[PDB]
Amino acid sequence: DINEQRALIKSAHRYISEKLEDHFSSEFLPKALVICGEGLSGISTKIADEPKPLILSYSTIPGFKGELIFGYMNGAPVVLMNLAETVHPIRALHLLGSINVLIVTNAAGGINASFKAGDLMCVYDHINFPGLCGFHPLRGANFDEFGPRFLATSDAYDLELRKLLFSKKKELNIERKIHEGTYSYVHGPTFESRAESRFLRLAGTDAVGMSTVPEVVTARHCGWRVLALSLITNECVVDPPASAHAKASKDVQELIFSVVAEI
Amino acid sequence: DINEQRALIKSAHRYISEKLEDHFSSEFLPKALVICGEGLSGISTKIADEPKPLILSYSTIPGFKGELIFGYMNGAPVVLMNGRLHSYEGHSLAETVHPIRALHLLGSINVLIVTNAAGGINASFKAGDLMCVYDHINFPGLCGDAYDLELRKLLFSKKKELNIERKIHEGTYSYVHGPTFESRAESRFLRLAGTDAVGMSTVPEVVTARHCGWRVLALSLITNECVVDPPASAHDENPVPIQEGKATHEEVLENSAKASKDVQELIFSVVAEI
Amino acid sequence: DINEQRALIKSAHRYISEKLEDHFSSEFLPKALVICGEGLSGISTKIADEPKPLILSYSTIPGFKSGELIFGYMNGAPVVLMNGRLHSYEGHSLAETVHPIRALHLLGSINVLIVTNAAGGINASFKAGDLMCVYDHINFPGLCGFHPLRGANFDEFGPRFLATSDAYDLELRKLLFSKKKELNIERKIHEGTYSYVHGPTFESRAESRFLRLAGTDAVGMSTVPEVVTARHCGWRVLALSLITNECVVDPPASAHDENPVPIQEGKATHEEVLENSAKASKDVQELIFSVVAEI
Ligand SMILES: Nc1nc2c(CN3C[C@H](CO)[C@@H](O)C3)c[nH]c2c(=O)[nH]1
Ligand SMILES: Nc1nc2c(CN3C[C@H](CO)[C@@H](O)C3)c[nH]c2c(=O)[nH]1
Repeated sequence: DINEQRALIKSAHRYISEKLEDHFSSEFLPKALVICGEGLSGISTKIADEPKPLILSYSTIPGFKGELIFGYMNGAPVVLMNLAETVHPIRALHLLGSINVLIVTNAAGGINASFKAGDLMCVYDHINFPGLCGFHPLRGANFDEFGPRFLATSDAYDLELRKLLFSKKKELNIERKIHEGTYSYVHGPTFESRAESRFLRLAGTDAVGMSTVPEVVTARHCGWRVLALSLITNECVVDPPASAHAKASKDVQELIFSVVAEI
Repeated sequence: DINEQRALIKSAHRYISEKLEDHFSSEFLPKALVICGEGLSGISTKIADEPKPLILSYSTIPGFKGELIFGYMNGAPVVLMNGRLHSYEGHSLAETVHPIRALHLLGSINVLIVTNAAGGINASFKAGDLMCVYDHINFPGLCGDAYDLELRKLLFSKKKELNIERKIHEGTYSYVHGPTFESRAESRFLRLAGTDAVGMSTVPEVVTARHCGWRVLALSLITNECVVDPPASAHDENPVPIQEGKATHEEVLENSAKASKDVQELIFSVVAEI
Repeated sequence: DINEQRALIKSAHRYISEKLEDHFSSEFLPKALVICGEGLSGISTKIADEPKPLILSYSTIPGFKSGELIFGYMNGAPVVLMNGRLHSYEGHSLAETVHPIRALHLLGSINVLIVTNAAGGINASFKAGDLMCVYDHINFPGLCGFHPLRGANFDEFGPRFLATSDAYDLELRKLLFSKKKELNIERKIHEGTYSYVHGPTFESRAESRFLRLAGTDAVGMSTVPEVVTARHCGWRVLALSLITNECVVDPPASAHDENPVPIQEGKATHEEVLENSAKASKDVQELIFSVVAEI
């Protein structure tokens, strides 16, 4: 089972390595992988027209099940992504020997009382609720060539990358609020109850969603640095029920566009 | 797979719709489904003996893994689900909610009335109280407006009109997988999470009923107070035995049966104004 | 499937029952199952060389998914040792990880489970090197559907619905502290609540903070599914955790911190767990050696 998993990752890398060589005149060794969140696929527009970026549909990459975009962004070579199957790409791209940072954005509901729709949250910690229970990207035989059997997550979110994100906001004069908080991963509907939202808040949750965390864990297992940004799309209602008696994408675009330059 | 799953739902509806036409001279279009939990099978007697009710066994209905009772209750056409399926039995969440989807294809049901036993997490609850659910926590669903306010006002008005002295709390129901009863720390955790009562059922049916567009009224029978005190320490010279006050299935059964009569009358009054 | 599980259970029992009769001139009726954590394999040394102990590899036992069962006498008492355990993060089902308990139960002699593990310290007063006698647990994955009793009930072993507020026998814990005093062991043995999480990641800061407010004193990746299964069989349970590290719970350094603490500082490692488990192993082996003689 892991053997077929291994070959599918090698097959996917073999394909991507070949197309890169055939496409780019210079050896394209991307320093970053950018996971464009829900409604943040415009980031591909900030890719440079010269050299001509390479676009690979997932349909043509072995093992994959969406497109991969290999180009330059503010001068830096990057990859764009527009449970072991959702993290098969990170392992495949890792075999290029060049990526050392994952930048992942997402939409997230606000659980911290001080958050409002439109605010941003720079993720500096997470709660992987399915991972605690048995829905884990690392469950099963360990990929020894990639990382250790037991991986620490208390160092998941690189401090220097977050300090860089905040400097690029002040430089870009972006007024939008950006917080620093914990992101809770639930495999549960945004249709969370008010009691569920309340439990999450007291559980130590600042923003909540259904993404990012499995990719963060897989990247950290591969040794990459991780920078994670959340767009607070709504404020989760946490009050008890009645008793019977589109602009922020631009800011996220420019913030990343600046950050990738100094990676 | 969803296609072969959709065929079973359609197959179940075709079966049930066929039997209703054969059995009832007049068209039978039930307005509410009543899922009877632990010890609420006495509601079957509140079904009018005329017109003669139709009884369908699960083994005979396609897709079902207990019996369906179709009849009139306080003048209203209803379906009784005698015997529910539980996730702790190994079944998938889809199998446990397939009956709701099959019955939804009749186009007439618009209310789910569901009861179940529950352990009391709210410290002021006692065995014998009921809890009108107005919110829930779906623990298996997450880490792995739903309760119609007017039906809740209807329930309390029917308690006052029937002069039922039994307490009826309003609070949050926590759905956990079971089949273990909670350890002391788990209950203390559920309490600080905002739990009022905890059970091993109901929330999947509620979520499926809301998906079908049904109004939902959920009533929890508090059969026991969850043990929350830390256990006896090995340094205690006068320790409370760790077995003291432990939950049992027998306690759940007995306390459910004692509250059945009040619950049956409460539902009997509710369906008439549904 | 339960019928497939039963045949597997009876098949493993018939296998073990046979090799017990061929090997031991006397009838070998073990009274306790000892599950040895990682780094606690030294307990196999306290098994007497006479009568000759029997060793069955998991590879040969049907159902058992290198790990081995050691059948012998410890402090004169007949015991069975689970040298190495199965973990859910390896890809096994909880039913597979606790299948050995069911098979051994069919010998009709074991009424005590002694289970050891390593654990990170969530209780802030804990330190690496301390022991924690378990007197309660939090089975959060069980609350969320990952439960060893999920599926059709083994009606020949125990009830469909099982209380866990009485999971950790009181006399067995008093006996453990009695043996600590009797042996002049100076190591700290706390009493507290163990929390089972799936792994294989070590906890994030926020995850550990969630465990603390939830009532956790020590967090590990094993034990509870075996304890639940042993209780379902009607066994008494003594569980001993080894505090191998102090979970990092402080929030990570903020971007606005002028003098930030390195986020890697204090990070848990597997080397740290193995090495601290190895240092406290002798005390643990001798505690268990004394206890098995009085169950
Ligand atoms: N989790 C939980 N459920 C219940 C229930 C609900 N049902 C009680 C019945 C027998 O245990 C199962 O169908 C679950 C009553 N008391 C409790 C309790 O203390 N805890
Ligand atoms: N979850 C968790 N488990 C452990 C354990 C128990 N196991 C011991 C082994 C060492 O990495 C892993 O399987 C975890 C020791 N320390 C910790 C900790 O901090 N956390």
